[PDB]
Amino acid sequence: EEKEILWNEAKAFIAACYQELGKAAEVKDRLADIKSEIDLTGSYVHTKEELEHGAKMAWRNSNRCIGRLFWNSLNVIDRRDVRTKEEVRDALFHHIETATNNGKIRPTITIFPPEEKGEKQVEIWNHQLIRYAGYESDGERIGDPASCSLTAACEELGWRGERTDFDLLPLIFRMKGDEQPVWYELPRSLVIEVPITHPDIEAFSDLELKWYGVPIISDMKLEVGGIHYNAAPFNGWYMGTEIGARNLADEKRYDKLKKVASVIGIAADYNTDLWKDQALVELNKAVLHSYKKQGVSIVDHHTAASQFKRFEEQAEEAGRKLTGDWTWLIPPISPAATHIFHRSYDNSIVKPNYFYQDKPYE
Amino acid sequence: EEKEILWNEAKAFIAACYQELGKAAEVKDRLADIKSEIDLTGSYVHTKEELEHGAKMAWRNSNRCIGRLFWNSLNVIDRRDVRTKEEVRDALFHHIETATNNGKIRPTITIFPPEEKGEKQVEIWNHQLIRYAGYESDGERIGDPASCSLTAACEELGWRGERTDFDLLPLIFRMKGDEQPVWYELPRSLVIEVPITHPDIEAFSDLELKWYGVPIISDMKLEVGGIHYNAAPFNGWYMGTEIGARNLADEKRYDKLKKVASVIGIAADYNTDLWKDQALVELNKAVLHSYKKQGVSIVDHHTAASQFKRFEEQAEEAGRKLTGDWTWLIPPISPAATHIFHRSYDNSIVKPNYFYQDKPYE
Ligand code: HEM
Ligand code: HEM
Ligand SMILES: CN(C)Cc1ccc(OCc2ccc3ccc(N)nc3c2)cc1
Ligand SMILES: CN(C)Cc1ccc(OCc2ccc3ccc(N)nc3c2)cc1
Ligand SMILES: CN(C)Cc1ccc(OCc2ccc3ccc(N)nc3c2)cc1
Ligand SMILES: CN(C)Cc1ccc(OCc2ccc3ccc(N)nc3c2)cc1
Ligand SMILES: [Cl-]
Ligand SMILES: [Cl-]
Repeated sequence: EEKEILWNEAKAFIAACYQELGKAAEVKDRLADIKSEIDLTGSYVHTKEELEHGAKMAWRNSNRCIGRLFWNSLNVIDRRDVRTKEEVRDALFHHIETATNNGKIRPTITIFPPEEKGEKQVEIWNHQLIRYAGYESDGERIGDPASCSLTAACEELGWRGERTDFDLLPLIFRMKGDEQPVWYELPRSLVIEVPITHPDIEAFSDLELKWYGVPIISDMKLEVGGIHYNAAPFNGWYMGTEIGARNLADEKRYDKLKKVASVIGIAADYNTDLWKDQALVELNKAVLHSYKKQGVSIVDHHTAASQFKRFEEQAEEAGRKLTGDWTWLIPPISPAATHIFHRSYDNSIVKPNYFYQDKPYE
Repeated sequence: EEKEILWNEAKAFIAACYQELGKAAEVKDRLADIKSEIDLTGSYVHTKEELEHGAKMAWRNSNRCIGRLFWNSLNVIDRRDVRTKEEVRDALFHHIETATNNGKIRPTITIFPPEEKGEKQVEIWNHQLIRYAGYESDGERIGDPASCSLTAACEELGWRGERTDFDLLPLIFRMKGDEQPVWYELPRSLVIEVPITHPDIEAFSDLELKWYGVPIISDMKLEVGGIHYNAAPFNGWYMGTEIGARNLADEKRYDKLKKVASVIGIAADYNTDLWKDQALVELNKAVLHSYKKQGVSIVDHHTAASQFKRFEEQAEEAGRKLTGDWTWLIPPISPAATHIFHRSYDNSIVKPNYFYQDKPYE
């Protein structure tokens, strides 16, 4: 039953993986070994090669990601060996350091031991490893509203934030067998942040905006050949609109457009003036400029879509079906200036892939 | 068989229409009459009230339209009585005059005789009643590329364009029984155009851009209670991004962004400068300003989305299911600054509705 689903997923994954790796003759024997391993044990263990290629295929199959051209250069760190909360903490710290790479960001995934019988070995509570706290109480809003529930959960466990708009949340995760997660403050030497300034409007720094360098998404499940890696944080580099059109602009996030409009010297009074649009463009210019000036990797949405076009072409050339989610692939600014807007995409789900999972708080 | 489909569509339409009109008691007798009419004749004829309410319901059910708040104020002109090409031409001329309304645009639909047995009585070739010609030959591109095939078809029939970038196509339509369509030049007194200028950048007029006042879509089919009105042109007023983000900006349309960038004084050299985005915002500001200054109705995408929010609320309050196509409802600039971007919509098709139909040329 469980063995059944597993073996089926396994046969399909190994066949495809080994084919792509030019190891097609090795499949029969590898499947034999896996078959006996499942019978005796209830599951099977991926070789380092399978796990590496599987994580890369999962990125390649992520319909919502515009950054997939670079799927084959993912840096895969195998941490299936950790057993203690100090090892997990140090692996997470290491991921941050090695992914950051002094600003020349390396797309990286660190893979922790998989669920055994749907039992998690490690359960990471963070949405991203580096993220700002948010607070709301009696009229007063501080920080990132999207972090309010995790922030409140951390404070239940004895963490206390300084209540700036940019407090770094601690790493917070739970080990199998523990009733409660543990938390660890991030060493500030590990976390690059970028102050937001504008290439020609000097007043822009009056907003005192900043953002962190590396988005390291840490609450998705990697599924490969029927094995469920629920703890497997990964990162790329940012596309500037994630920061400038969404994290800093959304009304339910930092909500900065009215403030941007004021410092760039335009009125925010009439919809027909398109002041929100103009503010969005200047904010997004500032974000790109600031990351580039600091030597931290970032891509703008035009260049990203041009890369995605080459991914579509590479898929066709490899004879691989392309899958995509148009509603996530279009950028939130000037979407019709990208080729993505003017075509359609098949939203089928192909495995290996990354998946949402239930949050352990709220 | 044909009578079958028709009667079914009829029962459903009359029931819903009469319910909305508070005429629910009248349904049984009206359906009786329709039943006998279908038997004897092969179809049935809508009352003026049914046709009016049906056209309004079709707009209300148009998933891709952000302008639906105003569905109930559609001005319905019943031209089921025309029989000659001179009557059709004059009805089309009248629609333009009455919809334009000296710039205070009235959403209007003119309804011509329906298909009888899938046989069209009138077949309009224009995509819109007012639209610019386009030409391409030996490297040279003039006018609106989206009009190249209709333009070439018109010139086959002895029309000749002046080959400016803004030649008005003639009305072109075919009457049942004629092998060929006829064409008629538009009287220039009927067609309002708006020169595009910028509220603060004086050089913008050097681009010599203009657009026409009223989008009058004339190649869709209105289907109401199983009756197929294949000729039923309608108009609203423009949302500024249709002109500024698409007709004048798309690379396969007028392709003006590099030219806009030059006149607003920014370089068009680096993607990270977001010059296309900045040019798009200034072009779209200019379009709104120019229409407002000339006294021609137009709506900006923020105000339009705010109106659409009130449509969603009115639907809920009326106990009507809302349907929508997210990919067409989001505006092509700053989509994430509208509420539309942050929700999903059910793309089910409900009738009455407007439908694509095959073009009679190409
Ligand atoms: C290298 C630079 C990368 C860029 C610039 C990039 C860009 C993006 C963007 C802009 C999104 C949409 C985010 C949103 O709208 O919330 C996204 C989604 C995604 N990316 Fe990438 N990405 C990159 C690398 C990666 C890597 C390394 C992985 C995994 C190995 C990954 C997996 C995904 C997934 C799973 C999603 C969808 C998440 C969801 O469903 O919520 N990306 N990417
Ligand atoms: C009153 C002002 C109106 C505004 C501002 C408006 C706005 C728009 C916009 C922006 C589009 C998308 C166009 C595109 O992306 O190509 C659209 C689609 C549409 N509108 Fe409206 N509209 C209005 C009135 C009307 C009226 C009066 C009707 C019919 C009675 C109508 C029927 C539709 C239909 C059928 C579509 C989709 C066409 C397709 O599938 O290609 N609209 N509308
Ligand atoms: C838990 N869900 C309700 C929210 C959720 C939202 C975005 C998520 O990831 C977005 C995402 C994922 C990977 C990325 C890689 C690089 C990049 N620049 N952005 C990226 C953005 C994951 C979960
Ligand atoms: C597989 N293709 C041949 C079919 C196909 C291509 C693009 C498609 O749409 C792209 C698209 C998406 C959103 C739009 C919103 C407005 C608009 N005027 N066109 C829009 C066009 C649809 C189908
Ligand atoms: C024949 N199809 C391939 C293309 C096609 C594209 C847009 C069409 O209508 C778009 C449309 C329809 C009604 C409108 C009413 C008002 C407005 N501002 N734009 C509007 C825009 C109809 C057909
Ligand atoms: C019926 N609702 C409760 C479910 C529902 C609401 C909004 C949904 O998505 C809106 C939406 C569309 C496109 C997006 C692109 C990127 C992004 N980060 N979020 C995006 C969010 C999806 C489901
Ligand atoms: Cl983010
Ligand atoms: Cl148009």
